[PDB]
Amino acid sequence: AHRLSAEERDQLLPNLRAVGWNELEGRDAIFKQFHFKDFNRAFGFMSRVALQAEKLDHHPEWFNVYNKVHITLSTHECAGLSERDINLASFIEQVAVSM
Amino acid sequence: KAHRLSAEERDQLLPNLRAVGWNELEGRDAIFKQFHFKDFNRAFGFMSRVALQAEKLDHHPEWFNVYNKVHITLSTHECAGLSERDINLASFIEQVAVSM
Amino acid sequence: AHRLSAEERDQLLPNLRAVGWNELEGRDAIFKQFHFKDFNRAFGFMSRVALQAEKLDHHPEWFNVYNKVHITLSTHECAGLSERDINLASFIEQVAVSMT
Amino acid sequence: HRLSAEERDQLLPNLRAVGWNELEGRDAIFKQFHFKDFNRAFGFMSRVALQAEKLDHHPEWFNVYNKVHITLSTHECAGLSERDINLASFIEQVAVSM
Repeated sequence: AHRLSAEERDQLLPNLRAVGWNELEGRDAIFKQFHFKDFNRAFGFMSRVALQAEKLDHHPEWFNVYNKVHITLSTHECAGLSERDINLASFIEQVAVSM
Repeated sequence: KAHRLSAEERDQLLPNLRAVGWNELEGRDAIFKQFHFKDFNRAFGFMSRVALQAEKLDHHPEWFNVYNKVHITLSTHECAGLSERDINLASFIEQVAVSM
Repeated sequence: AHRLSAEERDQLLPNLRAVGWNELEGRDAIFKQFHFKDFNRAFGFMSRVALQAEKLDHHPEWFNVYNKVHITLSTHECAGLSERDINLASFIEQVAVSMT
Repeated sequence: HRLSAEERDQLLPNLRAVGWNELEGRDAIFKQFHFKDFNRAFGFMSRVALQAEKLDHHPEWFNVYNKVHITLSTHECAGLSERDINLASFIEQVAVSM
């Protein structure tokens, strides 16, 4: 795991920011809030992300209350954003649009 | 109190489901439909949403899963046959499937 | 439907406080942090609690990071602690046991 | 690769001891699991589902309320492989908890 270089960030983050992801101030990580119609959808969303988290062995820092899911992503190994976060974020977006 | 569907309600509620892929099970008063997804992640996400609803309604599917495929059979044990509960759960299952 | 009285709180929170649940200070709700060996167990735990949440139509406020799950419980309908919270927390403890 | 006669003798006994049996007419092992309710049955399935994705090896399973029937085999080698023994071992670990 290697923190994204300034060149990678300018190339990989814009598409994520365009759909709601934003970097945190005092931390090298990205965050996004998701709002579904109900819990059935929110948890179904979480279930699919959970499966991928185990496949990639990269887990989200997330909060849920009924239909809301807030997600923060960062790589512990390299203490900051890495391709893992970009990959999981992209996967998360794929799941979300179906919800 | 669950009660099996009469001939009238079957002719009014089943055609709608047949029109979307559900068939009546041969040799048993139940309906079934095979779902195919791109992968297991999708198939299990599908199962998770149906499972939540199953507990909400206290009506469970008889299903078989192998990677990206999920085969579902619906029937009501209480009345040994199809009831409005199966029609309702099938409708919900359809909603979730279409989203994927 | 209704917020717990003083008596109910004294008679219903013991088994819960004894296992780590504590009432928040700025709001009428109880909180507890759960720690599992890994995410597989942590999410398995969440999956069982999620099913019961839909069965009871009472959902938790929870934060998860790998093997840790922080849970806060309160009833929106009555703006505070109700038996729905006592019941779900009790169920949560039962599930936590099955998760190592 | 498909398990050899020797590997099966070294890896199946422990599983057969807890209820796993080889299918007749197909190179695969299967076991019926019974839980108190669906909440437990599906919780069990979710933990197994997570591991299935982590290992990229999936079970052939049937569920009806509190019952879960699992069949394991490896498509790639048309039969039992170490992947089946490993997943079955993980499944056992989860089941003893429910």
